Order: sequence, then C-alpha cells, then structure tokens
Amino acid sequence: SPQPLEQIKLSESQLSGRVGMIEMDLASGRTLTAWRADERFPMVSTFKVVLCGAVLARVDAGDEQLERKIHYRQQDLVDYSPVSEKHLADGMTVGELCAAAITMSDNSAANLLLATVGGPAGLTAFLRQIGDNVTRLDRWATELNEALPGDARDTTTPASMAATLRKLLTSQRLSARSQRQLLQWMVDDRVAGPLIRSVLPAGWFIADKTGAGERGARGIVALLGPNNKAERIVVIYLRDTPASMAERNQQIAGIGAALIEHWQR
Ligand SMILES: OC[C@H]1O[C@H](O[C@H]2[C@H](O)[C@@H](O)[C@H](OCCCCCCC3CCCCC3)O[C@@H]2CO)[C@H](O)[C@@H](O)[C@@H]1O
Ligand SMILES: O=C/C=C/NCC(O)CC=O
Repeated sequence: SPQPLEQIKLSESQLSGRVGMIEMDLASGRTLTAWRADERFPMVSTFKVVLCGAVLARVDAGDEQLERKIHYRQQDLVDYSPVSEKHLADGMTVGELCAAAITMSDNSAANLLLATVGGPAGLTAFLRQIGDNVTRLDRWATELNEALPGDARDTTTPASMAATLRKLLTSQRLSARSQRQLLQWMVDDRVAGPLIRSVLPAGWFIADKTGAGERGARGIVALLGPNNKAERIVVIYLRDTPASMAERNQQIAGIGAALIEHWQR
C-alpha cells in the first residue's frame, strides 16, 4: 500500500467522490493526516456516538439514568429497528438504547434517545456546549441520511468530529465511568467491528461506528492502533460517489491498509 495521503487521493480518483479524513493521536490530539478536514460531510449514522455522549452527560449530571426503562409504541418505530422492534412489550433501558443505536445501528433506539436530549436541536446545542461550532444535526434517524449535494443539514467535518470524539472519550467532560462506557459501546460494534477484525493483522485494536446514506455517503469514526491499544482516532467520510457499497468499503479498507503499513509518522 502507498502512503496514506497517496491512498486517499487514489480513492477519490477511483470513486469519483470526495473523501474526508483525519488521523489523530487519541491521547494528545496531535493531527497526523488531514485531507478535506474542514469540508462538510453527511454524518449519517456516526452521529449516534455523539448522541450517546450527550446522554451520558445527562447521566453524569443526575438528569438521566442508564437504568431508566423507556416504554414505546409500534408507531414510534422507524426503518431498521433490529433490537427495538423486539421490545414493544417490555421496553428498553436508556443504556440498552445506546447499545442498540451504537452497536446495531438501531434507528428507533437512536430516535428515542434523541428525544431525551431535546431532539436534533438539543444535540446540536450540546455540541456547541463542548466547543464544536461546526457539527450539526437537523433531522431524525432516517431522514438525516439523505445526503443531498450542497445540503449543510446533518453534517460534520472530519476535524470537528475527531476533536469532538476526543473530547467525549478523554477530556474529563464526561465522568470516568461514562468515558469508559462510551468506549466500550464502540468496542462492541456488531455491524462492522467483527468484519474489520477479521481483516486486521494480529495486534491491531479497533472500536468503531459506521454509517451509510444516499449518493454514496459513507462514514466511519474509529479508534485504531497496534499493540492492542486505541492509539489514534481515525475519521473517514465519503460523499457524492456513485460507487457500489462494496467498492466504497474496499477503498476505506485501503486507506486503513496504508495507515497500517506506514504507522510510525
Ligand atoms: O505489514 C503489515 C501487515 O500487512 C498485511 O496486512 C494487511 C491485511 O492483510 C489486510 O487485510 C489489511 O486490509 C485493511 C483492513 C482495514 C480494515 C478497516 C480499517 C478502518 C479502521 C479505522 C478507520 C478507517 C479504516 O491491510 C493490512 C496492511 O496492508 C499483512 O497481511 C500483515 O501480516 C502485516 O502485518
Ligand atoms: O448510517 C446509519 C444508518 C443508515 N441507514 C440508511 C443507509 O444505510 C443508506 C441506505 O441507502
């Protein structure tokens, strides 16, 4: 594999779309690679990690409990609810909802949680409160994946998302237990985690949240590192490409391969 930047460029050439990427040391925030880092990209399902960060902030303040059981109705369900559709009779706890939203990309679970933090506007205010003045959520679970060209709704930038994830996971804005919980939910991703591990060389740590939308939109926010350590935050977004999902996945994997083969920068 070529150098990371060379591979990112190759990916845009092959996909005919824009790639946005940041590679950052998790512990210090040192930026190693930045490509279209200040350009907007649809967050798609990656917004779910920030959502649960807001939920944990409420728990830390005593305004919420991960144990609290939420009962909902069938009419509350939206497209793709693998876990939440199984609990119309018994409900789900706030913590279970975050696990479902993050590890199974359950959209109804995400919407139920979004309601608890004041909706898209409330989540955006939370982002402003932790110093992210760029990321914005405007719509609910399914509609936010529309990815219309030039539409600023439901977007982030690679640099903003990386800084925000770092703040939630390590800045002590969240309590120690909450930072540990958010990390474990990412470690537990069932959608892409197992697959990524199956293709990673032995010794490489992975925690992640992925997402997909229209017009080729794709995204992944992840923690990656050798020696089984979450050394770096890697955020990659793709937008406006007509490529198959398989090729978009292969190109993201290719950027990962370049990182792995040239890690010591
Ligand atoms: O020299 C380094 C390594 O080179 C190869 O490893 C390959 C591996 O066989 C392949 O499967 C993977 O594909 C990349 C898989 C990446 C998957 C997702 C990455 C994510 C993670 C973070 C966010 C964005 C991308 O590349 C590596 C590096 O070339 C060798 O197989 C391995 O024995 C050796 O230790
Ligand atoms: O990103 C999180 C969930 C996204 N759901 C919609 C799609 O995956 C795109 C279908 O075209």
